[PDB]
Amino acid sequence: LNLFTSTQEVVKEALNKLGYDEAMYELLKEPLRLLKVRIPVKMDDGTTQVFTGYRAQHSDAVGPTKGGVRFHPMVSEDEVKALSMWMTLKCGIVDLPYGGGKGGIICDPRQMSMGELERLSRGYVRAISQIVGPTKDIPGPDMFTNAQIMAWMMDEYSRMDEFNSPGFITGKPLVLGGSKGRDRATAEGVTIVIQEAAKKRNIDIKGARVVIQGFGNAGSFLAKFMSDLGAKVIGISDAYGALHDPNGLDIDYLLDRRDSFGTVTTLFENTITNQELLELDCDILVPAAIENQITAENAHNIKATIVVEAANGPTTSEATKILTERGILLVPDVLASAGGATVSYFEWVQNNMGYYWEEEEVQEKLYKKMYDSFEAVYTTATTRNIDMRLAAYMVGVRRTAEASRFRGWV
Amino acid sequence: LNLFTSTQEVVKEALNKLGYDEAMYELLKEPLRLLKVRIPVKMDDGTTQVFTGYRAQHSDAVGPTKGGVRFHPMVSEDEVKALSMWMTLKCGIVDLPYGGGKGGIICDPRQMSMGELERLSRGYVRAISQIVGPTKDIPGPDMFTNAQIMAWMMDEYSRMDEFNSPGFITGKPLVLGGSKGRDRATAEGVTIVIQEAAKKRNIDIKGARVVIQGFGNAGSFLAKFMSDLGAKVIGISDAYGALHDPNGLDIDYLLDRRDSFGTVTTLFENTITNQELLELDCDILVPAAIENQITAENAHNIKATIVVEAANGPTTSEATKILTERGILLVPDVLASAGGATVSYFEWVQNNMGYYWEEEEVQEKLYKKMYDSFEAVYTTATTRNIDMRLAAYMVGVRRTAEASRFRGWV
Amino acid sequence: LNLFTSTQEVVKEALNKLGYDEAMYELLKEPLRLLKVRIPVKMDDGTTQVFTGYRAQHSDAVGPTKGGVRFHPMVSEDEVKALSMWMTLKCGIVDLPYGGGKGGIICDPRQMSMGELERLSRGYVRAISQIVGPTKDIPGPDMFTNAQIMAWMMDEYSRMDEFNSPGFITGKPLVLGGSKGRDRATAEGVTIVIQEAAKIVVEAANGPTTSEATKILTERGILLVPDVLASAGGATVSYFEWVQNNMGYYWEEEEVQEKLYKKMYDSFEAVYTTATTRNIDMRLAAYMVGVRRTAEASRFRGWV
Ligand SMILES: NC(=O)c1ccc[n+]([C@@H]2O[C@H](COP(=O)([O-])OP(=O)(O)OC[C@H]3O[C@@H](n4cnc5c(N)ncnc54)[C@H](O)[C@@H]3O)[C@@H](O)[C@H]2O)c1
Ligand SMILES: NC(=O)c1ccc[n+]([C@@H]2O[C@H](COP(=O)([O-])OP(=O)(O)OC[C@H]3O[C@@H](n4cnc5c(N)ncnc54)[C@H](O)[C@@H]3O)[C@@H](O)[C@H]2O)c1
Repeated sequence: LNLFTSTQEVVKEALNKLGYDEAMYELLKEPLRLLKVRIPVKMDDGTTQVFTGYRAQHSDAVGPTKGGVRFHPMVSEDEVKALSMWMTLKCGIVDLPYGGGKGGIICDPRQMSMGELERLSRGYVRAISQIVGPTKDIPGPDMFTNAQIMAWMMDEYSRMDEFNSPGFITGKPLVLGGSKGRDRATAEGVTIVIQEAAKKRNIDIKGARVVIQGFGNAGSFLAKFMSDLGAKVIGISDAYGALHDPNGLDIDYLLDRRDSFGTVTTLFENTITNQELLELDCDILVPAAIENQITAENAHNIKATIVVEAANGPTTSEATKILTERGILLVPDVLASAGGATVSYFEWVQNNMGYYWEEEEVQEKLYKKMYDSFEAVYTTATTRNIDMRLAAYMVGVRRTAEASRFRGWV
Repeated sequence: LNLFTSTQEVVKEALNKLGYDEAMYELLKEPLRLLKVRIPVKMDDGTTQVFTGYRAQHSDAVGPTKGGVRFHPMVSEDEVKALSMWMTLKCGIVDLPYGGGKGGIICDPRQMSMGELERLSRGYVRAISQIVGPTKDIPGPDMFTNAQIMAWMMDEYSRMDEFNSPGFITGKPLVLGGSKGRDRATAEGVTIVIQEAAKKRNIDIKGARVVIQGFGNAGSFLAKFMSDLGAKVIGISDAYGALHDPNGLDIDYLLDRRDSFGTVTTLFENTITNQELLELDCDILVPAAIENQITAENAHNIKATIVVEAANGPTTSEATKILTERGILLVPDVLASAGGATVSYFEWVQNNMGYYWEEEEVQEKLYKKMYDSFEAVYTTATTRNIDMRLAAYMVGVRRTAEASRFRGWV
Repeated sequence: LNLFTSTQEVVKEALNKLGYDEAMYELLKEPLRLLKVRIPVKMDDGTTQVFTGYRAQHSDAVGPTKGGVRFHPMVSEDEVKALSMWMTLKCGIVDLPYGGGKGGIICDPRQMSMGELERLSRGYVRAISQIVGPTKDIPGPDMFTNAQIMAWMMDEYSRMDEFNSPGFITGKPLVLGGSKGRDRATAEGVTIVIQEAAKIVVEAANGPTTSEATKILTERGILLVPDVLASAGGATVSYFEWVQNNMGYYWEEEEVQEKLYKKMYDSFEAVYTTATTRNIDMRLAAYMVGVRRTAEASRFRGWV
């Protein structure tokens, strides 16, 4: 179950199918740089608490590295190293001039005050500033970090520099150089990939039977988005149960009666199980709940033409192979959710020029990137007769392998 | 700064204006009981996790205490204490035979399965059963809890009793003794207070000018209600702007353009600002969005005869003094939102009798309870020449202080 | 033939058409608790006779259980089990906060004296008291039991409690907390399903139609009102006696009548709807409305 060694296997199988040699795996199986730091913080009670921080930079062969920072009690070195590698793949799937980066601090932010989080954000930037910046390694928001933390981190970096460096970090508030169209960008990308998968199977959304798992932020918005496309949303589900209407659920009713924590099954008596919801006959199954939802146990039972992953990691390895050889078009999470990294990149470009796009322009620019990435992965999947996940990994890693070779590193 | 100490300040000022001694505040400033439990739960991986739970019972002078149980990572002992005191004030305002209670468990329900939450729910009932029950302390839903969690807790308690105790806990499924007429109880309650405030100012609702700020859950509901009663809803808003039509905005058409975050403004961009929305001349202004919308800078320029808080804290203290000085009838949020507690109470009564009311009967009784509360707070404010928020507080504490004296506790 | 297996298949068909799976039938096909007792009674000639008694509590997922007590030479464990399950269904149809219960003593009341019957009635309450009472299991009259039997069992329970618990047992005399409108109740129930049948065959509560005759009558577009629905006035007024006992407040015949009509009204439009929207006979639609609430409760509470 170890993430990092599992991530290495992803890189190894993709470099190996691309035809690169053992030397190339050895170069890419670990970050080029990993910086571990100890950040003293003056806490609100006057004691100094010392926090462990990490910043991984996987490969900068293609450009500066990119990836967010998370504040979690369970952050580890192996976690940060693995996710920096996943960032490399995410950037390449959508063709950014970026290698993968990642940072983490071991702390419980929910147990710290405003002033403590700011002082820890500043001390983090102080601790790593020698290897980061607009041209080296660009952090961004992640678990338990948000625009205010990006704003403190930017101010600290810019004071050290003696000038404004908004391109240091992405996810900034608008007034600090943030990018319009940033909040919806991941979900909008799932919307493009859904509509692009539908064309590949010549499935008209209007009247198509679609079931989505989950009814929180991702699931609310995806059930509403397909209901307004005229599609029939015959199933939605909760942590507590699921709903099924062969004629299509009244999404606007559920939407109205849901509570602020993504639950709505609870109001209802007639209720079906999540496991039965996944096995419903439908055109588009969209898992938007949680991981390991389609497994070797139900992979032969799901009868959807298209499965777009909105949750992270909802299909297991053996289930992915079972789905592809049943003809099902599986769009992997690492492609479906690439809208967030793409708009991070747009923010950094705006900071480089000093000129800022309108929302309609970011959307236009965001749409083509997704439309183009989907086609790159789909074409690699079908040309090489592989599942779209491995094809996505291959598209994800090949720029870094090509650049590493050209620059003389292998 | 802090909610508990801020809640202590509210109880102190109310008891002071009612005329009690310093002893009465010494009795009421902290809950009579506070139970902190540790709950071990078997997790799905087989390990054991030990969770922290709290149950606060503010004052049982008037009857058993009443209040919900929240499952949140940010639950704290001071928060549970302070909210129990708020439940006393609520139960007082609407004249229930209850005192204030509340619970909380420090967990992240988002990282827990359905089985983990059930076992935690049963372990919490087990851990506090000695001091709660139909006649002692009656819990209910709150943040991250729901009718399924109430069903589990009611089952655990009944198992412990060796007989069915539906009145232990409210928010139950109907098949386990919950109340009809519950789902929109809080929103119906604001609707009653708006109409009753309107008749005080001798305003015909059937042609009145209504401005609502916010267009999510509450704003969308209030707007359709006012639209139906014949009111002209001349303004609505969301986070991105506001719409204005002097003759009525056509709510049914707007409720169809909603995007699942409760946004409608982006589609028009012949839009007015939130600031201007709030100062439009009208009869009934209803801030049903965020907080601190009516402030010292705002309040001199609001033009509504009546302001009904349908969100928590949208009017500041400075602003509250001003609207009272300008002769605007302000309905505080602690009063306008009391319908959820009222219908909680009706579920408990029906449990006591073993007899259950139709939707219509629950509605009739809810109206009379909300009218009587509005009338009681209006008479305290008008008789003492004070603002309605301080009057609401005073009605809310009055019964507990009168009962505490009568039973000899002070 | 055997009432019990016959009733198990009734539950089985209704559960399966409502969509639950086998585990709900496994929970609901036998009672959660069945208590068999031996009651020593002193007879008039100074001898001791020992009697067998049963109490069946089918399911309390919805609330305390409810059903009558019969004194009969042919009382049997299977009869008592099966009849408590019919109580679940009768309560479900009128939408009562009750599960099904039933009890019986194997005895010949006609060959017993008044004194003997009282000493038996008391020994029954003492035998089963640990699992009965106004919040757990509420008995009542049935074959060869009546108000006087109920008064003796109520008095024995109260004595054991050290306080009056009228809510223990229904069919009590008025002066002991019984309900007005009771003697008419079951008859009025039929009188009311007849009247809503207007907007037509109404059964006589024993079980007078065979499986195939209900198939022929329904396929001929003739409306049928099953026994388990039309007889439900008795269970309804029973519930009203309990609620009045819970309050300590007692209604006039007029009000007991208004509330009985409303209940039989809704119970007819629930079975009628269920037969029209699913194109089934009303008897099967009645078993479904009867077992529905108990099924959903067992599911919410975590039992299956
Ligand atoms: N916009 C996107 O598509 C997007 C972006 C980022 C992440 N995600 C992923 O989507 C998933 C949900 O994200 P979110 O913001 O909607 O979360 P959320 O917490 O707001 O909503 C989660 C939903 O999943 C349900 N759920 C939880 N456990 C479940 C279970 N075992 N079975 C079924 N349903 C269950 C919850 O009850 C709720 O309805 C996560 O895996 C996350 O990584 C999606
Ligand atoms: N999850 C939590 O921690 C949490 C916290 C507070 C409340 N809640 C719950 O959330 C629900 C809130 O109901 P609601 O009716 O407020 O719905 P909502 O939050 O779904 O929508 C609120 C509306 O206000 C709008 N809005 C936001 N900022 C605005 C601004 N500055 N000016 C004008 N409009 C603005 C939103 O766009 C939307 O139209 C309640 O159930 C409440 O108990 C949850």
